[PDB]
Amino acid sequence: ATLILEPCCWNEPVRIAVRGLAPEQRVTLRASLRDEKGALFRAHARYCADACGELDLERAPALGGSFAGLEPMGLLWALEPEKPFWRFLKRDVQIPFVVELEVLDGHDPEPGRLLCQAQHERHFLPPGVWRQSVRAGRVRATLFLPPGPGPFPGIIDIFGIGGGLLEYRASLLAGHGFATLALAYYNFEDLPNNMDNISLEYFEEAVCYMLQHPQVKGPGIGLLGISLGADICLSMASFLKNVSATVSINGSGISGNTAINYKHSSIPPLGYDLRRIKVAFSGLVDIVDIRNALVGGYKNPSMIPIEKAQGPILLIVGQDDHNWRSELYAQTVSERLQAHGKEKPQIICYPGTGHYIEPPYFPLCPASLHRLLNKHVIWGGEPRAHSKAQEDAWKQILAFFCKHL
Ligand SMILES: [Cl-]
Ligand SMILES: [Cl-]
Ligand code: NI
Repeated sequence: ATLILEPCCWNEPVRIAVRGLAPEQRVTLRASLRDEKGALFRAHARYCADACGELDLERAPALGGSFAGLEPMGLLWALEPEKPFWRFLKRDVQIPFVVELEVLDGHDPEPGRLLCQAQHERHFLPPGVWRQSVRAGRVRATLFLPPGPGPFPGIIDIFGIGGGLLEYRASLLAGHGFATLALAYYNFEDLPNNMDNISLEYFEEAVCYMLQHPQVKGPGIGLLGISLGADICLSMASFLKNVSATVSINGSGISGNTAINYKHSSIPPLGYDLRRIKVAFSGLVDIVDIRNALVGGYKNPSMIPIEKAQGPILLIVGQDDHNWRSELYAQTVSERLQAHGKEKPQIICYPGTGHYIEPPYFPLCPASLHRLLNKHVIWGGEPRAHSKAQEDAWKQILAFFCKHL
């Protein structure tokens, strides 16, 4: 009676299989993991073995559980924390998560007898990818190099509000042949402890660090940002030299809460108003409307002058984003480019998808503490639809950077 995992990194699909069951036996499968602070994540699903007493998750549908239907990776993407408002993250990329898998007898709520167990390590630092902390000038970052002679096409990776240095996107990208820089800009070592001003000179220095590194191919670098990071990536593309291609995931394309400055140019903030928060029946807060109206549309003074960018731009949007109206913004950015005689950016819009489009099989966190506001907010997204968005967006990003870098 045995559990098989064929043929490995968190974002890679795997085939889960069970041999040695009774013919057409009713079983529950359960998956579990403790994250880096000891918080528990779990998921389960009910199945029936076939006539040979075999179960194959790529062919047999879940009849119920944390999800239902033909979902081979569901036991991983549907994982939910015990503790509410707790988000699935990876802070130490060099240590894997261990997933405990278990096959239990029956479909009963009170779990049946243990038929088998298996522990599989899921990785965030792919095979032979080398990691190095970067302290160069004021730049605080981490560099990931693929294995091989090199040099490699280079990408800089920028998160939104939250601060610190999260590496997990850059480490996984490094597994596809890109040198990648995870870049911190506040709330990390000696960097400022806040976000009162975005000064682009800091990010220019990170570009310069990358383009001068012996293992970074060039002539330009790729930029990948989410949220405020996406906006910073669009600003960098608009103002700096040697940016070859830019991907924005749920960016806004405007200076929002804080001015964007570079040398003798400043983009004024549009501002927000907290009276525009909406409290759901549940008590959750929805901030999607707090920002001031983008009057004039693409002519609005708060617009990042993205017509200045020399390279191509890809905009990725969660249609169910509750942090802000990423879909509306992406169109306006498109309208801005077209009006100054540039090519339409590529826009990919994902239905049922929220603000936080993570790498593949990262479980959705529907709501958590918003750090500025000190209240629990919804982020948007439905688990199944969000999960397919995260799988597809990864491939779109790889294809885009492959082509342009
Ligand atoms: Cl489902
Ligand atoms: Cl922000
Ligand atoms: Ni409600």
